[PDB]
Amino acid sequence: DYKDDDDKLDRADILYNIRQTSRPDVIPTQRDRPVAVSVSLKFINILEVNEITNEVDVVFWQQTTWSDRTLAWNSSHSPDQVSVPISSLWVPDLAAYNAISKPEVLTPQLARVVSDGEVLYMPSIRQRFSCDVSGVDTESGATCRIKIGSWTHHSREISVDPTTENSDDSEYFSQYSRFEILDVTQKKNSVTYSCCPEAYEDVEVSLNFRKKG
Amino acid sequence: DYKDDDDKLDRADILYNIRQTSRPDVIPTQRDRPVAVSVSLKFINILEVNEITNEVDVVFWQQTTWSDRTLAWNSSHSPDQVSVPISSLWVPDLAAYNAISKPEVLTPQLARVVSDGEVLYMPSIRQRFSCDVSGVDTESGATCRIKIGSWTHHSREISVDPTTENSDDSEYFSQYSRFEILDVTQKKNSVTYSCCPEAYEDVEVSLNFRKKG
Amino acid sequence: DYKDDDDKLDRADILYNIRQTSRPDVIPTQRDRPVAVSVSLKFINILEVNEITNEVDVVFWQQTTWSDRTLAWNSSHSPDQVSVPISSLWVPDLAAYNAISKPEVLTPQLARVVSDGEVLYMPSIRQRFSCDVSGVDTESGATCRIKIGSWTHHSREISVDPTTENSDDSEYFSQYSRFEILDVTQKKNSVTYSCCPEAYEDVEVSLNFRKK
Amino acid sequence: DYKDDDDKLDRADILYNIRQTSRPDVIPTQRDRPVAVSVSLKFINILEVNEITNEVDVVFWQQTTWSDRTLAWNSSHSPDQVSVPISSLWVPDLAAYNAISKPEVLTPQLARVVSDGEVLYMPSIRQRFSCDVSGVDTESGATCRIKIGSWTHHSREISVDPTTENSDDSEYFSQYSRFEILDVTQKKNSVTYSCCPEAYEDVEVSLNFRKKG
Amino acid sequence: DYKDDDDKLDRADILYNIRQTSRPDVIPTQRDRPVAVSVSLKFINILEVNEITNEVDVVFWQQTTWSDRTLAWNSSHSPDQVSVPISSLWVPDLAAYNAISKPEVLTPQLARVVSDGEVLYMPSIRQRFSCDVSGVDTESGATCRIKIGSWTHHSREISVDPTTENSDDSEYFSQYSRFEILDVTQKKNSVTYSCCPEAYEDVEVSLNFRKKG
Ligand SMILES: Nc1nc(-c2ccc(O)cc2)cc(N(Cc2ccccn2)Cc2ccccn2)n1
Ligand SMILES: Nc1nc(-c2ccc(O)cc2)cc(N(Cc2ccccn2)Cc2ccccn2)n1
Ligand SMILES: Nc1nc(-c2ccc(O)cc2)cc(N(Cc2ccccn2)Cc2ccccn2)n1
Ligand SMILES: Nc1nc(-c2ccc(O)cc2)cc(N(Cc2ccccn2)Cc2ccccn2)n1
Ligand SMILES: Nc1nc(-c2ccc(O)cc2)cc(N(Cc2ccccn2)Cc2ccccn2)n1
Ligand SMILES: *[C@@H]1O[C@H](CO)[C@@H](O)[C@H](O)[C@H]1NC(C)=O
Ligand SMILES: *[C@@H]1O[C@H](CO)[C@@H](O)[C@H](O)[C@H]1NC(C)=O
Ligand SMILES: *[C@@H]1O[C@H](CO)[C@@H](O)[C@H](O)[C@H]1NC(C)=O
Ligand SMILES: *[C@@H]1O[C@H](CO)[C@@H](O)[C@H](O)[C@H]1NC(C)=O
Ligand SMILES: *[C@@H]1O[C@H](CO)[C@@H](O)[C@H](O)[C@H]1NC(C)=O
Repeated sequence: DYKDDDDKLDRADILYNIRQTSRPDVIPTQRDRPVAVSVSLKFINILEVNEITNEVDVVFWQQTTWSDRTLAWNSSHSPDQVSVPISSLWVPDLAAYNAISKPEVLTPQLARVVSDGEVLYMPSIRQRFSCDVSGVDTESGATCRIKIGSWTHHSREISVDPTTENSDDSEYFSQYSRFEILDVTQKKNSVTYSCCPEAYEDVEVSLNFRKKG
Repeated sequence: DYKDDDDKLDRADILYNIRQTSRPDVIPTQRDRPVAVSVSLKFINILEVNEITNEVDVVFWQQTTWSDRTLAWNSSHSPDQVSVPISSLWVPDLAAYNAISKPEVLTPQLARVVSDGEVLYMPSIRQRFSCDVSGVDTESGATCRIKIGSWTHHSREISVDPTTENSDDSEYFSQYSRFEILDVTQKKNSVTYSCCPEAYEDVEVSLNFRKKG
Repeated sequence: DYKDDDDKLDRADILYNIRQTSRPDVIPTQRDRPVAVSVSLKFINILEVNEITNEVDVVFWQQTTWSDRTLAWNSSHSPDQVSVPISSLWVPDLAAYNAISKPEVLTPQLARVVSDGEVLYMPSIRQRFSCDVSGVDTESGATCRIKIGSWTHHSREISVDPTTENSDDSEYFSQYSRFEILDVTQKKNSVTYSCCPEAYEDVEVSLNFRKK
Repeated sequence: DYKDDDDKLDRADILYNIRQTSRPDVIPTQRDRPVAVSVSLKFINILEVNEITNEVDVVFWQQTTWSDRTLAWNSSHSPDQVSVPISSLWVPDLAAYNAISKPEVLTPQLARVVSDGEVLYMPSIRQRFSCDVSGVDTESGATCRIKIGSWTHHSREISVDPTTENSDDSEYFSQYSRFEILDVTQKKNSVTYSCCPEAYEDVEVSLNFRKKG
Repeated sequence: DYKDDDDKLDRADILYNIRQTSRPDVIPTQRDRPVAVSVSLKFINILEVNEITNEVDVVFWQQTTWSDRTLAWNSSHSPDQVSVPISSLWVPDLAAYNAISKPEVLTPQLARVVSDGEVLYMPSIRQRFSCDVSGVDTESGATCRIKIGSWTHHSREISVDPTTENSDDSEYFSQYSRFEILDVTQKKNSVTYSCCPEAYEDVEVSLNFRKKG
């Protein structure tokens, strides 16, 4: 009930309920099924690209959501949603497999827990990757391939599900960038290695971009 | 009253009361209305500026207020205000939407709590932004916009409001800066996304400045 | 039982068990024998190189395993493995003896504990080293040696066992790098000092690489 | 009693007593008057100077004292002083008002507590400032001024006093700097703002220096 | 004895005894005499040398030992040594008096505690220094002096004593550095200031090095 959203004690009790139920270190696997983690990046900017090193700086909003039904409550007469520090929640152990720098999180480390058990988490992140930035000054542009998946959970435990959607890019990418976006695709992928046969699901995010002009 | 300001025991007890009552993770919505958060940036210095890449590096005192009547106390014969570590208080989850570096806090992380429940928090912050830097070498100057709002609380839950609409920050801006501030305007602004319909309020700050001839 | 892998309560119970049993600060020596730690670096990228100062800046996945049998459980009808924050576990105090920068860990700091007591830990690390960069612009390439071993545990306490394989890390190394890996090999070595006769085992990693 | 300094049990007991009595978050006012804080900067090095940007990068020892006579003990047969982590103590919430970078503390964060309740704190700090570097390469030199005061406590609560008005920091400043110090002067003022009537005290440090030749 | 070194229960009990007994914030003075701290820097690399600014950036292993007999135990049929997190131990508050950057620790922060109560601690540290760099390009090389001592403990509480006085660090220094070490000498030194009477002991490390030709 949105009318009850600003009931302070209601919010405090939901938070208390969330923290009691939450097992921040245990994957929330409903029904003997992998946790489905939906992710999609919204690029905000492309910063220091170096063609002498093949490195780029990106800023993106990591739209991330999953379900934990044990967190659900009755919101007939209480807030529909509250904000919760992620230290009180299980959060998927996502990583950019091919990153070359730490994720620099630029935003308050809070998620939204919806009364149905849905969790929404969208950090703004600056991070460096190794990219093919050779044709960045040409009309065909450059490509970054960013791969994001669970660092330690294989596909029986965590499933990673991407959403490619370029229509709303305009709402996100800075208009003052040295660069423009030709194309973003975010595709579901599976990773295996010679040593280790189990499949790890990831989103492969392809950023095709070039200098304006 | 200010005759009792330096009563050590009083301050200690006020701090104790604040801590017992304070819920650092719950928005202090009094009645059933959004928390009104007032924000005003006083710019202190423009350190670096890149016209080619449209980035700025600035220092600013972020004057921040809101009130939590539950923290209030009768101060006829006690301190009117004390200093409180913000780890003991709720603070709004503000983020600069077009920031490209972590805000670097340069000051003790303390807030002032007033006996009427008003909270004042003014961190000195250094941070980088993507904004319009063109015109910096002209008489008219560049106009750089900085949008700041709550990261996770929509307008039903938090309202952001600019304190001052203008100023030049002459009481604040360094006289030794290679730049000079022409004007600073602060404006209420609203943001929505086509994925997510609820409105998030923000203050949009416009910094009109230029290089010294 | 992999069919039980997703039994949430099972997982939570395993984790609680692991935490009750685990001594994060004590080496898990079994049968009064040294802890065998297998290490394996998989290079992700080589970022910058200075032939004048003999420095390299690299990113690598450090494949690390060891056993702690006291953590073992019967998985007849429960998960085969769980993820565990390494703050809850003993991890070997490994260091690169020729690092000239701090190990910048890029990944979530978790290990896998397997029901037989096996622990797998694989941080992605960016770090700078001092090593031989001569020949980086020749077709033989440079050969940069990186030495990693325990910082405080001598060889009767921790033994380091380099493993397979011999490869150019093709499944791992970025194709977008300005460098190519010719070869990566690993070798067991030992270190002693005239102040300190006890032997410290290390893996010696030889990175043979050149500029494109 | 200096004969008793190395009595371990005594030291431990003193530290226990200090921690039991200490209120790290409460200003140690005595007799309902402002905490008197003595501050003095001993400059060690001037690293980088930029006359275009008016920035300096310096290293100094911040000599800092104040009294909390509640920490005092009878040292007739016990150590005169002990070292205490400052997290176990109240420390003034000092900040450089014209700092453009975080204070980098280079030394163990320890204070000395004296049996008479005197507290001595001296971090080595490297920090960048916005100040006057006009004339760095003249024989008269540049006079860079730094203001340091409490961030959240007005003059009725904390008073900040320079210690020795003038020296040339002979026993401190690196003989290997490419700059030389002509004079350092430290004087009281106060700062007020039209928004905020109450007065904040600070020490204003004037650093007169030039490049050697 | 070493045949019991891998007795896990024993190690655990030793670590438990050490933690029960240890006072990490109190100097381990025995016999009411100053704590004897032995220090020697083994240099690993000389990364950067600046002759215009007289700065030096090095990596060294700070070999450090002292004794706390209260930690001792009977090792007839138990381990002779264990590794201990330095957070559980008292460590001397050492600082480089001419450091201009924070000591960056590159190694696990663990010490060895021997059953006779000796403590060994050897962090690899990367740090920057202001020191005399003139002559680095000559045959005689540069002699860069580094002074390390307790930050808050004077001569009656802590005595710093150089271990080896002369070495070329040939077992430690990288063969791959562009510099080479002619000699490393370490001398006991003492330091006082006009403001403050009592003496502070330190080790003067003279690093005589030059560019390879
Ligand atoms: N553009 C946008 N996208 C999402 C989102 C999130 C998850 C997802 O799977 C898909 C979309 C959420 C979202 N907001 C809410 C929210 C929730 C949590 C953290 C942060 N924010 C609103 C919002 C407005 C303004 C600034 C930041 N967030 N805004
Ligand atoms: N110029 C100025 N503005 C404010 C202020 C704060 C919040 C707000 O909404 C509007 C104005 C407070 C303020 N001071 C007090 C205070 C209080 C809290 C934290 C920090 N400081 C005085 C002050 C002087 C000098 C250095 C820092 N603070 N000074
Ligand atoms: N290539 C690879 N190697 C290993 C590995 C680990 C230890 C060892 O001794 C040898 C090899 C494990 C491993 N994964 C599992 C795991 C486990 C623990 C932490 C992290 N990851 C799968 C995996 C795929 C992709 C991204 C991260 N992990 N992948
Ligand atoms: N030159 C100097 N000045 C002071 C000092 C401090 C406060 C003050 O108001 C005036 C002078 C203290 C002091 N030492 C003692 C002390 C005490 C506490 C922390 C740190 N140090 C001795 C000392 C020697 C050498 C390296 C560091 N300290 N040395
Ligand atoms: N060369 C060397 N010197 C020392 C040492 C230590 C203290 C001292 O006063 C003098 C010398 C100890 C030492 N090791 C053991 C130890 C113990 C503790 C921490 C770290 N290391 C062996 C060792 C081998 C290899 C890599 C690191 N340590 N190695
Ligand atoms: C809780 O939800 C149930 C399910 O619709 C409903 O029957 C009940 O009235 C709700 N509780 C209230 C409104 O207090
Ligand atoms: C509290 O109530 C009023 C102030 O609103 C005042 O008249 C009264 O004396 C106060 N009592 C106290 C401070 O104990
Ligand atoms: C555990 O393992 C034993 C054999 O080691 C097996 O017989 C028993 O059924 C198992 N118990 C469980 C899974 O509870
Ligand atoms: C402190 O103790 C000594 C003896 O223990 C005594 O002589 C002295 O008077 C005491 N001082 C006070 C203030 O009690
Ligand atoms: C204690 O030490 C003595 C001699 O050092 C030895 O005989 C005895 O066995 C030891 N007792 C233990 C380790 O319990």
